[PDB]
Amino acid sequence: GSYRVVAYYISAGAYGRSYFPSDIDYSKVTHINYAFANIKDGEVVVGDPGVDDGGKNNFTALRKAKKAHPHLRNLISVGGWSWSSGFSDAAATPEARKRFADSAVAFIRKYGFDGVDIDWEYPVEGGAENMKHRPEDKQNYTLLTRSLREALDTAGKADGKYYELTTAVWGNDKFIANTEMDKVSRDFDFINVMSYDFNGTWNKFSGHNAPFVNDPAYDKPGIGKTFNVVSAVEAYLKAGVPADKLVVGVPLYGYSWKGCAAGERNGEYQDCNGKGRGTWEDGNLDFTDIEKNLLNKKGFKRYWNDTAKAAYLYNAETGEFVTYEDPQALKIKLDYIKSKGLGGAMYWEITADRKQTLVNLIADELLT
Ligand SMILES: CC(=O)N[C@@H]1[C@@H](O)[C@H](O[C@@H]2O[C@H](CO)[C@@H](O)[C@H](O)[C@H]2NC(C)=O)[C@@H](CO)O[C@H]1O
Repeated sequence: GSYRVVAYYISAGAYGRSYFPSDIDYSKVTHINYAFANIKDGEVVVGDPGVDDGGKNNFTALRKAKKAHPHLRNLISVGGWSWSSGFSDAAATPEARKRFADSAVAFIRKYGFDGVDIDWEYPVEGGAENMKHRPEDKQNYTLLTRSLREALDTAGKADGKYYELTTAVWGNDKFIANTEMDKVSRDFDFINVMSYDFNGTWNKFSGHNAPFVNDPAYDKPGIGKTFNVVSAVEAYLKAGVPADKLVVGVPLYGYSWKGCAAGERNGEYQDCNGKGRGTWEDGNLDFTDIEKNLLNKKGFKRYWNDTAKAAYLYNAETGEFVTYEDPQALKIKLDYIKSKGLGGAMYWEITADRKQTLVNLIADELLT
């Protein structure tokens, strides 16, 4: 078919989550992205030797999957929220870009990957407390991308195979202001738009993680009118990302607050009293957890916003508000992918949906 299904798998799966690459149903995807490799002294390096290339040996399991599933393509994701601090230096000079690019080729040859996903959060501005930036990141993102495309073509020619280069990009359109998406689009095989994390516990007020369209009822301070999927997709199309390369990100987790005022809206867009219940940490629920414990269950009632096209849960007793991806919202996004001729769907992350409620809907709409 025409459509990709790009599943992020987190290395931390192989700990408490007890979800290993062998637990993946590879028939439901086109691509696994392995989150993450780190950057040390300008080089792509193993993120966690305890489960990646040793110990639980996630990499051995992923190569075993490629042999059982010839369609499958596995990419190593470099960076992420926590490990993006090394990108600015790596992209800054031709020598750093070569050093970086050559280390990336070395990595995928050693560990049997089919290419590289650049998850740089984010060029010029934005990112974790430890993140590093310079103004030259705007041009340097283009130049590092070109170095990688060049290193990967050369290595592909040597090796008798094709290596993919992809990237994860911010749902915030500041990312477009701070890059040359028209230029890098010619070198990336496809672009995973992170069309989620629009609202979260960083706000003391509740909101939707991934609302489909702008809801003008939502007017809390500094929340942009473009903090929604359709706005993000149209922004990247206008910035010069070709429709066929634009992959729409979907979250398989939810965010929660506690002590949200009910107001007129059953806790939606209301002042709250910090993080709500979570699975592996406060304020972040696996879809598995929501589905089993919360979805019209234990005092949590499901509501639908027919403007934003998003569902939420509210517990009037505790004032706990959950934003999560309902099947009603995800069907609208899968229809929208087809109507716009987009590159398919991406999701963070595959361990978060053990019954495959969202995984199966995505697979059935885009692959069959
Ligand atoms: C619309 C916007 O600017 N949202 C910001 C969020 O993106 C950001 O959350 C981070 O989003 C990344 C995806 O872009 C995730 O990889 C990352 O894990 C996530 N960080 C956290 C702490 O969950 C938040 C966080 O400060 O800020 C918003 O403004």
